[PDB]
Amino acid sequence: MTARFDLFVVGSGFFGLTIAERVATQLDKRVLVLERRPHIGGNAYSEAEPQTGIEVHKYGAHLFHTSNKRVWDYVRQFTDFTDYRHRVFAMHNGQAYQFPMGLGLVSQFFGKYFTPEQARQLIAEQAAEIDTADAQNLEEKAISLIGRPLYEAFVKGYTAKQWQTDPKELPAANITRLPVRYTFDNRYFSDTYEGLPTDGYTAWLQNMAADHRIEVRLNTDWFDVRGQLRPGSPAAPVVYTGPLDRYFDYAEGRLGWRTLDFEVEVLPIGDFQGTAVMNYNDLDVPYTRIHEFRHFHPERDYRTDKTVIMREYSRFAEDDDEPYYPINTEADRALLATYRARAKSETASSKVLFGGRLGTYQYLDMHMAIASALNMYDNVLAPHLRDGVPLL
Amino acid sequence: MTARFDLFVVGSGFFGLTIAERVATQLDKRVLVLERRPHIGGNAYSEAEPQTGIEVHKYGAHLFHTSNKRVWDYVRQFTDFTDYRHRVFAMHNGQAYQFPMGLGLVSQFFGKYFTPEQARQLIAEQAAEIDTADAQNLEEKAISLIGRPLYEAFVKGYTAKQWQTDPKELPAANITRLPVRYTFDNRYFSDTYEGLPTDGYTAWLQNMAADHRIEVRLNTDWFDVRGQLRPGSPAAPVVYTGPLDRYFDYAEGRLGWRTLDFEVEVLPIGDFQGTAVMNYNDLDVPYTRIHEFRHFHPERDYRTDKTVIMREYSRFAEDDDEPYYPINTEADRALLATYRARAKSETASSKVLFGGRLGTYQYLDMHMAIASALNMYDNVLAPHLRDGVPLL
Ligand SMILES: Cc1cc2nc3c(=O)[nH]c(=O)nc-3n(C[C@H](O)[C@H](O)[C@H](O)COP(=O)(O)OP(=O)(O)OC[C@H]3O[C@@H](n4cnc5c(N)ncnc54)[C@H](O)[C@@H]3O)c2cc1C
Ligand SMILES: Cc1cc2nc3c(=O)[nH]c(=O)nc-3n(C[C@H](O)[C@H](O)[C@H](O)COP(=O)(O)OP(=O)(O)OC[C@H]3O[C@@H](n4cnc5c(N)ncnc54)[C@H](O)[C@@H]3O)c2cc1C
Ligand SMILES: O=c1ccn([C@@H]2O[C@H](COP(=O)(O)OP(=O)(O)O[C@H]3O[C@H](CO)[C@H](O)[C@H](O)[C@H]3O)[C@@H](O)[C@H]2O)c(=O)[nH]1
Ligand SMILES: O=c1ccn([C@@H]2O[C@H](COP(=O)(O)OP(=O)(O)O[C@H]3O[C@H](CO)[C@H](O)[C@H](O)[C@H]3O)[C@@H](O)[C@H]2O)c(=O)[nH]1
Repeated sequence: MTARFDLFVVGSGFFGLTIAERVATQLDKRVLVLERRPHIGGNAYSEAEPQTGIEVHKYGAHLFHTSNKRVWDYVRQFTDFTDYRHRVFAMHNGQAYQFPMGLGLVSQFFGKYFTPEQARQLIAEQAAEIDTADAQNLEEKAISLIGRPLYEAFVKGYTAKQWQTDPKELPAANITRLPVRYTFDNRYFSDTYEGLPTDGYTAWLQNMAADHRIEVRLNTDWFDVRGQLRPGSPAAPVVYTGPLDRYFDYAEGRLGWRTLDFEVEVLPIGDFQGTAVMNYNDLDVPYTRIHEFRHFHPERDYRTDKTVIMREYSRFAEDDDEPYYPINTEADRALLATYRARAKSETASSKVLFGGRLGTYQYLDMHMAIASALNMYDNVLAPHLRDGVPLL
Repeated sequence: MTARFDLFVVGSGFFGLTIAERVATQLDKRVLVLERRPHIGGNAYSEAEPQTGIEVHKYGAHLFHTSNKRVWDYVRQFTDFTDYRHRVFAMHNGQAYQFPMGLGLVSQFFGKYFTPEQARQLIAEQAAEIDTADAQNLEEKAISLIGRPLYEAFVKGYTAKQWQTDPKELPAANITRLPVRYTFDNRYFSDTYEGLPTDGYTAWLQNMAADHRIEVRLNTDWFDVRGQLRPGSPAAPVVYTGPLDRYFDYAEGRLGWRTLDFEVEVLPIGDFQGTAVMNYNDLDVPYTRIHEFRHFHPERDYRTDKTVIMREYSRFAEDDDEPYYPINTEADRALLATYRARAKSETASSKVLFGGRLGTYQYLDMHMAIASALNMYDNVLAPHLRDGVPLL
C-alpha cells in the first residue's frame, strides 16, 4: 500500500533541484524529478565546446551572485566558486564604454572627467523630467536614474531589441536590476557574494540531484506521464516549475514572454573582444550582446589560437518556444492574477505548487529562485510532508 | 656567560619582521629588533584618520599581491585579506582613462573601439622604433610595450615627476612593473593572490612581531646603540635593512634615491574621485597621484559626509630624508657594486647581513621583500644559527 514517491517535481532547474535536494536530504523522502529536456539544470545547463574545451552556457551567460548568506552557504555544498567578478562593456557608435552607470560611463560619453559630485549634478539635471519615486515604467525609471541622454544612448535601443515592447509598458524593476553608481566601480552586480562554478554549472547541478532518493527522468513531459505517476503516489504533492499559462492549456489566454536564439561560433583567433560580455546598444545590429566564454574563466588556461563566441538574439516566444523572460505588461499582470487564482485552486484540489521563473511568471535570477525554493520548502512543503499541514 | 640575544635586526619593515619572526618562532631564538622610527612596519605602517576612521597608509598606498603561494600562506598567518583588486585610473588632459595598457585605454585614447587583434596591430606599428628584447632603458621598453603615442601621454610626464631623471637613464624594469594587456582587464597587478589586510597593516605587522622572543625597540638608531648591544651578544649576527650607502657613512659616495612627501586632507564631501588611486600623468600638476583611502575598503562602511585624500609628491632624497625609491642609473649601479663588495666584507668580518629595499638598493614590493627575507632565512641565517654554518 506504499506510494512509490513522496514528491513530484516538474523541471530540473535550480528551483526544482533545490526543492528535490532539500526534501530528499532533510526529510528522507523520495523525489521524482521530471525534465522535459535531454539534460538537467534548466537554462543553467552548460557544456564544453569540443575544439577549445571552453565551457559554454547553452542558454545564455549565467553569472551567480547573491547577498543572501544562507543561499551562499547552501550552494557551496554542491560547488566551489571562482573569484570572477562580472563586468559588462557597452558598444555604442563604434566605441566601447564602461558600464553600467558610473564615472567611467559618464566621463567617456560626455567627453571629460566628472567628479562624483559633478556627475551627480549632471545626471540630476538630465533626470529632471521624472523622479525615481514617481517612476512607473522602465523608461521613466531609467531616465530618473541615469538621465535622458544616457537612457537614449544605452537603454532605449537595447530595450527595443530585448523586449520589442514600449518602454512605457515595461516594469521599472527591469532597469533597476542594474547598479546606479557615481564611482569608477563597474561591477555589473552589487551583491556581497559572486562567482562562477569552478567545475562548471552542469557539475554543480548534478551534485544537487546526486542524492540516491532523487530520481531524474530526462526527456519526460509531465503532462505525458502525470496520469500514470500520481496514482502510484496519490498523497505526493507536485511542484511545477514550467510555464504557468501552459499548465492550464492557455485557458485564460497567453502570457507575454520573450525567448532567445543563440549563434555559437568558434573563431580562429584567440580573443574576439577582450571581455566576457559586450552589450550592443545600437539598433544597427540584430543581437543584444556577445558572450566570449574564455573570459569567464581566466584561471583556466585555454588555447590561444581559437575562441568561442555567442551572439544573442531576442524575440517573442511562440506556441512551442521555450520562454526565457516574462514581459509583465499591465495586461500580462492582469492575466497572471487569473492564473494565480487558478494556481491557488490547483494547490487546494490537487496539491500542486507553483514555483520558479516560469511557474510564477517572475524575472528570477538564480539566487532568487533558490531562495524562493528554500522559502517554499521551509514554509509550505516541509510542514506538509513532515507534519501533515495543508499546502495553503 | 650568555648572550642577551641570538640576533639583531635593524629595521621593523616587512623584511626585518619576517626575519625576526622566522628566527624567533622556528629556531626558538631571541631577536632584538631596532627601529629608528616611533612605530614598526616601516613604510607599510598605517593609521586610522580620527574624523572618518578611515585607515591611511602613511607612507603611500600599500597594495599586497603575489604569485608566490609560500608567501601567500605565510602572511595569512598574521592577517586576513579582503577581496580588494587594485585598479588605477589615469588623468590626462581633463579626461580619466582606464589603465594600464589594454583595450580600455586604447579605445579611449584613440577615440574608437579596437578589437584585441586591431589593438595589437596598432601598438605594433607605434612600437616599431624599438623591440622589447632590444630595450635597455625605461623609455625604450615603454615605447616597445605600449607604443610612442601612449608613452608620451601616460609615461613620459609621470616618469618626469616621479624620477626627475632622463627616461633613457632609468631601468627598463621600472615600466615592466605594469601589466601590458590587450583585453579590457584593468587590474593593476597580474599576480595570483591579492588583497588588503582586513584589520589594517599595523595589526598585521604587530602580529608578526608579537612573539615574546621578539623585542622591538622604537626610536632607536642602530648606529647609536650597536657599540653597546653587540658586546652583550658577540656571536649574534646583524640583519641590516636600512640604506646601504648610509651604513658605510657614504664612504664611496651617495646612491641616488627618490623620496616622497604627502599632503593628507580630509574633505567635507563623501567622495572625491570615485576610486582608490588616480594617477596624474600631466606635468601641469605637481603631484604624481591622489589616493582616496575609503575606496580601498568598500566592505567597511564609512561616513559619507567626509573623505580622506592624499596627494603624492616626489623629489630627490637629501642627506636626512628617508629614501623610498632606488633610482638605479648606470652610475648608481656602479656605486652599488662597490657597496655590495663592502657588504660582503661586513658579512665576513662582523656577521652583518644586508636585506630589504634599502639594504640592497632594490625596487622591492612587499611580497618580494618577504620572499627575499624567507630566502635569507632558509639559506643563510637558519643554517648559521642552528647548524653553525658561516654566513658567506
Ligand atoms: C539569458 C539568461 C541569462 C541569465 N543570467 C543569469 C545570471 O547571470 N545570474 C543569475 O542569477 N540568473 C541568470 N538568469 C536566470 C536563471 O536562468 C533562472 O533563474 C534559472 O533558470 C532558475 O531556474 P527556474 O527552475 O526558476 O527556471 P528554469 O531553470 O528555466 O527551470 C525550468 C525547467 O522546467 C522544465 N520544464 C518546463 N516545463 C516542463 C514540463 N511540462 N515537463 C517537464 N519539465 C518541464 C524545463 O525543461 C526547464 O528545465 C539568466 C537567465 C537567462 C534566460
Ligand atoms: C609609496 C610606496 C608605495 C608602495 N606600494 C606597494 C604596494 O602597493 N604593494 C607592494 O607589495 N609594495 C609596495 N611598496 C613597497 C614596500 O613599501 C616595501 O617593499 C616594504 O617597505 C618592504 O620592507 P623593507 O623592510 O625591505 O623596507 P622598509 O619597510 O622601508 O623597512 C626599513 C626600516 O628600517 C628602518 N631603519 C632604517 N635605518 C635604520 C637605522 N639606522 N636604525 C634603525 N632602523 C632603521 C626604517 O625605519 C624602516 O622602518 C610601496 C612603497 C612605496 C614607497
Ligand atoms: O545595456 C543595457 C543593459 C540592460 N538594459 C536594460 O536593463 C534590463 C536588464 O538588463 P540585464 O542585463 O539584467 O538583462 P538580462 O536579464 O538579460 O541580463 C542577463 O545578462 C547579463 C550579462 O552580463 C547578466 O548575466 C545578467 O544578470 C543576466 O540577467 C534589460 O532588459 C534592458 O532593458 C539596457 O537597457 N541596456
Ligand atoms: O601612470 C603611470 C604609472 C607608472 N608609470 C611608470 O611606471 C613606473 C612604475 O609604476 P608604479 O605604479 O609601479 O609606481 P610605484 O612604485 O610608485 O607604484 C606604487 O603605486 C601604485 C598605486 O596604485 C601601486 O600601489 C604600486 O604597486 C606601487 O608600487 C613608474 O615609475 C613610472 O615610471 C608611468 O609612467 N605612468
